[PDB]
Amino acid sequence: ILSQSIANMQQAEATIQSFSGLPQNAVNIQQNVGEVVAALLPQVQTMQQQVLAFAARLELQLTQQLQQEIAPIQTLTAQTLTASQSANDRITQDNIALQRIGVELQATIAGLQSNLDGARQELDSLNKKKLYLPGLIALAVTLTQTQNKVSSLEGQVNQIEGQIQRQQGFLGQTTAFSQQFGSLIDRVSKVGNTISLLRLFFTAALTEVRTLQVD
Amino acid sequence: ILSQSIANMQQAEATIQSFSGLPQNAVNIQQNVGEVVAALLPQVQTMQQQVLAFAARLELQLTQEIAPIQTLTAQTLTASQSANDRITQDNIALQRIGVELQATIAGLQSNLDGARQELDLTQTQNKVSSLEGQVNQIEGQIQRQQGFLGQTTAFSQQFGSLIDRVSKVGNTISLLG
Amino acid sequence: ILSQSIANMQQAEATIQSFSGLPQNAVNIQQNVGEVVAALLPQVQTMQQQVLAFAARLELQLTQQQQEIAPIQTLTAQTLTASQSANDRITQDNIALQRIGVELQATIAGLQSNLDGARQELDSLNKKKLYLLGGLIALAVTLTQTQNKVSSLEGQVNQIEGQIQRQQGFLGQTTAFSQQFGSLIDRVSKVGNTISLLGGDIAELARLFFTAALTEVRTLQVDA
Amino acid sequence: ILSQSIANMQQAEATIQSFSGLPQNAVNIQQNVGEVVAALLPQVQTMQQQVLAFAARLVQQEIAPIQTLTAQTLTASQSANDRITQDNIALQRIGVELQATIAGLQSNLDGARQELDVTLTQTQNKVSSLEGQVNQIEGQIQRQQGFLGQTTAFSQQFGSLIDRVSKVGNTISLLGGDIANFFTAALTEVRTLQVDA
Repeated sequence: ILSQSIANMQQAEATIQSFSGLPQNAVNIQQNVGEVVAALLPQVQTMQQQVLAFAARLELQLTQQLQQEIAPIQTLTAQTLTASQSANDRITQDNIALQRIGVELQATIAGLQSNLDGARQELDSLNKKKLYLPGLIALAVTLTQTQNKVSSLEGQVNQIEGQIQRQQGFLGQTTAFSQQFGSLIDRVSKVGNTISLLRLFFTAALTEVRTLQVD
Repeated sequence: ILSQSIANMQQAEATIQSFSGLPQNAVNIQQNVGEVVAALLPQVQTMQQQVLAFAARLELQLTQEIAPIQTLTAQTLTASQSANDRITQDNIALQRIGVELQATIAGLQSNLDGARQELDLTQTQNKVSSLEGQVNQIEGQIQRQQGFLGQTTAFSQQFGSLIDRVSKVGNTISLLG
Repeated sequence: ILSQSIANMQQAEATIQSFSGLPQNAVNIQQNVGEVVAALLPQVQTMQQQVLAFAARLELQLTQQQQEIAPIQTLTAQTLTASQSANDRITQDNIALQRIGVELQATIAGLQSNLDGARQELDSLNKKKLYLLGGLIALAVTLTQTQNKVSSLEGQVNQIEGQIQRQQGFLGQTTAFSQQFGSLIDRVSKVGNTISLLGGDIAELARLFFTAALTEVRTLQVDA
Repeated sequence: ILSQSIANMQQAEATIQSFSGLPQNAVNIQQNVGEVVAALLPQVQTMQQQVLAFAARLVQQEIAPIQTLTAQTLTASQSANDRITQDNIALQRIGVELQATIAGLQSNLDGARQELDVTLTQTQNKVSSLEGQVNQIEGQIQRQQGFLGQTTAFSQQFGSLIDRVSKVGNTISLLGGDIANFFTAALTEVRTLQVDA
């Protein structure tokens, strides 16, 4: 789960670097992601090996019998937690802000799709006249005038369709990335809890080492 | 298409009129949608009878009527255009309310993540339980509002088909005049 | 969450019943959602009362210091297995609809190809029309035959766009309904479990096991 | 629209080439889009320029090349697109079956995960695996939702380009009908051909 979390985030990374010409909150997420996968994720890989190592010793010392060591791996599980949470908290707010922009694009391509349908209707009409048809001369300039009018609004809209398309894609990525990171923070947190909750003395502790070892 | 439109617009009204408790903009649509389904659509069904008869009493005399029909076509087209433009604005108002709810589950979900990680002692237990309960409240409202938005969006789009089709009948009536 | 999921499950029902002319799979869900709201949710509410009441009685007895765990733990198990069953049937019917969903995608891609083939045909005929402006009367009959086929496929596309939209909409609902129901099962199970470990505990070392029993009585109450 | 269709198809394709370790239907699309960007789009640029130069101004000699080009550009573009649209449907089928395999896993995980809520470690391992297994199917399903997100967007932009190209290819035909035979019609058709590109 740690590892799959890590692996998945690693694979979304390149896909999130692939987008160009997105808003600043999207560039923020791009930068954040890059820092996490480069710096933060190997940190989590390091704590996990130190946790599996600290636990491998103490398991045997517990079985046999039937602290000083904890400290530096408590410290590390707590930074990793903190750091993870705050990077991820920075993604959550950037995601929310793209959501708001998402919507405002929608309302703008209202105007552009409502006005385009006036011109596409006007041109449909001219285009029936042309096809059924002195008459043809009286229609010719108006036709082209209206053709120009639709292509133009059709260009403007297709512009914003591209923006909307891109930002929806992007957001799919960073939401997914957030899903996974969260899974990573739950499990780090979980290992945080147990590095604290460390015959019936050693028996209890041994379950806490085993859970550590499975987590 | 015109028959297909009207009929699909009938089903989507019945679904839209099943939601209760929704915000300001969501009732605005609920009322608009029954207006269309109850009165405006009959006027589209009507004009079809009359357009198709007009279109039948020329077919004979190829093998005065123009104005009283193009007037009812062009009024139907315009009444529909404004009603659909109205629903459209309310939709983006609901999207905003939507995103705002995403912002609130966000704020709650953190305070929960905090107290819930601290769970894993009746003090913690109640604090989380309230925060759990609360975020299941904001999700319930989110799912329903997406549900509702899905149905008005599907209403609107189907309206626009009927708009295409009505406009097109008018354009032919126009050319024959 | 017990009570809040139930609300969300209740509000959503009416909406789920409102859909007409949907595939058999949707029709099963509809019927199931009907029975869940009618029969189970009231039985969940009864369980919740009986547990809250049991918990109040044993709470005082503990901060002062089996027969009436039997009835109230079978009820809990019964409520779980019934709920899980209903719910599993909603999972299996949704995936079926997800499959129907993609085949509909395949249909409309088919109706599209054919729709483009027609459009061309008309436009091939309207080439032969530019020639005949050199039996342009003959072509008017074969110009509506095709005008009428292009119209027909557009009508079919349109029919299958509505079907797609309408079904996706319903998946929207029954997925939300299911997400909620899972939250219920989670809570019922938690409740049942705590009512087992209670039994277990309740079955000087006394003052300890009693103060644990209290722990699980207290949580019982927070959880129901 | 032509340029805006191209530009969007380019941006879409960089993201599409970023996906890695995806099923075959995935890797097919990857290949098929990289082609479309490097092959079909240059020609679409070319033919836009050539129709525009031609549409400001014997002329049966001037249409002949520019008709077949358009008509060739169109037929390749429809083949590319139609093969994206099947890999599309096929990927969605892989997607749905992926939801199905969790629908079976997650059931027996719910079992063990309630059983958790000697003893503790038989429990814990199973839930570890079941949990990992399910969490893996999740990952694939997001990457695929992601991919399909993009090929679908690519495929819609493509559709919009193909349709214009089809519009400009039916005008050139119209125009050559008018010329060979009227000057007025031909004029209204070349003015339609200047608007489209």
